[PDB]
Amino acid sequence: VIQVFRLNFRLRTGFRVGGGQEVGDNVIRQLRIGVEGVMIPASSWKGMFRRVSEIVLNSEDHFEEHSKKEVDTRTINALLKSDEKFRRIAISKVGKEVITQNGINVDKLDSESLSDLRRIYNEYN
RNA sequence: AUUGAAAGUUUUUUUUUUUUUUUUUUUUUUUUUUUUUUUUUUUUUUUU
Repeated sequence: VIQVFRLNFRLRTGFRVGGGQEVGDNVIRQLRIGVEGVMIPASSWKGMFRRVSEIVLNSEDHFEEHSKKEVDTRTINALLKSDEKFRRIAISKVGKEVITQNGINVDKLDSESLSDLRRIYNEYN
């Protein structure tokens, strides 16, 4: 399912999204385009929306970069064997040889691969 | 029917924070509301 939105905002007074602002300090220059004039970059929109969503959710897990607890490898294996898309993501990232169809291949695993898998689990959750 | 092929240069990151166009600056200094004009003229304290 795809949800499409066309949001409009009745901002009080004005806004300003600068960039570069040349050198020599003095005035503050809002970012230009050259042809279209001025715009708000999509990255700024995404950052503002992420901030608002983080405020809304108020998740303690998200506050500490999802690095506050140790995730058991058994749980990781259970999710991997239970979620096909998660398994596909893990295989596409850490490598097909490292992660087989069924199992984690602990012998080939090392510190950084394990950390990557734990971070992927935390962020996917 | 190319020696021969099939892969998105992709994900991810808010150009943001610090700063009161502020202090000082009395719409006042001068100019007599005076100036020419008689409250005046007419009338018997009185008759059969």
